[PDB]
Amino acid sequence: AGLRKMAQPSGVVEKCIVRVCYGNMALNGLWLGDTVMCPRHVIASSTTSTIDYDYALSVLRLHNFSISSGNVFLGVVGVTMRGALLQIKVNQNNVHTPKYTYRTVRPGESFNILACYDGAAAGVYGVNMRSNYTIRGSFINGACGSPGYNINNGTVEFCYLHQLELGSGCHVGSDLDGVMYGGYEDQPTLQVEGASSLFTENVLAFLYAALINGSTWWLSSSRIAVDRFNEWAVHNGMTTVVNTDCFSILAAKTGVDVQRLLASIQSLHKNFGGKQILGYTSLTDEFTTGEVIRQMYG
Amino acid sequence: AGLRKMAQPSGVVEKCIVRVCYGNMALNGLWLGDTVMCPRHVIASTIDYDYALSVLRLHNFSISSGNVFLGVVGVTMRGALLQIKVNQNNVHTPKYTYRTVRPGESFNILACYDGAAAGVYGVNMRSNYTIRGSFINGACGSPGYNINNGTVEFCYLHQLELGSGCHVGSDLDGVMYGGYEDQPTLQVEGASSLFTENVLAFLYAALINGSTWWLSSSRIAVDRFNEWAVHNGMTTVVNTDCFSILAAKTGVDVQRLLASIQSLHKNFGGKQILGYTSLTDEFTTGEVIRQMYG
Repeated sequence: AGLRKMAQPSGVVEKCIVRVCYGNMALNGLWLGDTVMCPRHVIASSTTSTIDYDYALSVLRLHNFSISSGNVFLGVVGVTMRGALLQIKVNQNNVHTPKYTYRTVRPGESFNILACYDGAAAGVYGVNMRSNYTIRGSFINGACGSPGYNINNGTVEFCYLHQLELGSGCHVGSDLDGVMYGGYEDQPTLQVEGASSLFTENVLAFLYAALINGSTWWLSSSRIAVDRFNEWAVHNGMTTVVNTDCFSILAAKTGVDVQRLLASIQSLHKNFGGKQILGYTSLTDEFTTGEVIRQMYG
Repeated sequence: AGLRKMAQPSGVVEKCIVRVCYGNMALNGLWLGDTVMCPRHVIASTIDYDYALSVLRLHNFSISSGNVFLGVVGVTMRGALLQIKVNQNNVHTPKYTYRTVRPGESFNILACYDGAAAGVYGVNMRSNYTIRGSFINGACGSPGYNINNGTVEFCYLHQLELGSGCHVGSDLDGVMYGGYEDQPTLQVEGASSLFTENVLAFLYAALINGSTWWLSSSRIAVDRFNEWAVHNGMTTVVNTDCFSILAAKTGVDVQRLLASIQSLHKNFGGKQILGYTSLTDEFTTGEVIRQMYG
């Protein structure tokens, strides 16, 4: 029993973290094979006006880099721009490089953050990509370059490298192709997070988890059609539900169909009335159907 | 900025997980040096564990690290654990200690199945000596740990789930948290209360992150609050010196936060704090200080 936002074990990723320093900048990089990827902000000088990164790279001195894995220092062979990242060729292969892929995540999907400082992992936690392409992380100074990942079949899927914090304190990364999530700029200038909506399919996953865990007080006897719900959703800060295939297993396990949960969501969106569901006092969209199924049934 | 319940990185513990099978039972063990620790439940069919051990055949154990099987040399009872001596040293054994956690303290759970880590998450020991974990069948023997300056402190091995679905483990000395029994007989969890010193730490994190809507202008003395706490599902406040730096940084004293807690209890759920339930008690003062300041 239980539902917790959990991370996949971080060991295989820990071995890939490096410290990347240039001048007065210090952040984290990801060392895979003979390449280190890090945010290009490390070569910026520095704030608070628009950075010409191409110029910064053109005047770079390779020897001014300090890149290390614990005590092992890496020689820099070459540097190339990769969107919002530097792709740094180093003189050594990371012998502990896991089997890996890159994949850009989409809003509503979950992944793991390995928060790193000074080139060493400090903490690991799960997140879910919001509809405005930000995550609610926890990062302080030095965290840039912390990776996000999923693990499938022992293959590590890297999907995020930490880039910046917005004025409201939420967090934006790029994918490993160097494409910033949400199109935010890796510039010191003013940027505000876009509007966000609760991912209804994730909220549904959470309520199914609640039912599996014996929380049923909030459950409606009423129903509402997906069509009717979707009309209400867009005036009420939640996403539309298009397909319900992802709920077949959970509906079968519980005997509760999506339509009853949608009615429940409507009454729980305003108010939990002083009660809790699995410890929550407000609807959460941080869990996906896949997470819930894996967590309840393996 | 931000506040998240995190786990310390699990890599150093992952290489210590083994699968331990006996008869029809399979669970997880912790392999350190030439010893494997696991819940004694694995040799059970009320249970007389001394009897079960007296008839046990060593060759009936199957202990594996990945596809490598370890030879069993001997077995000794250790409270609710077995200490199993094996014929090989774990060459990836970290520097480690054992320490029993106390209510209100945080640690990390590495949830394991079939002798392999599957998930990692932070927990906090509740006032009734249970944790709010997530574990399904096969999780027994999953370890709890903290990492303190290069040393792994092992503090928990998973033992059982109660009717309410909260979780009980033993320490690595084999002493069951809360005194619950490793028996199939039905047991119910003791009453639990929110850990107030942790709620205080959380509210300080909130202030540091610019959340102030809930902040009372009133004050209540610690001991008078404590009298109220014990009738309102909250623990007493005993330690206050730990809040000194947080009070200094925010300009808010504990007495003001205690009055805020009373008010939050009165419109419970009316608004989130940093996206959490307002009376969140899973973060300790140390956790908060580390996430705010490093």
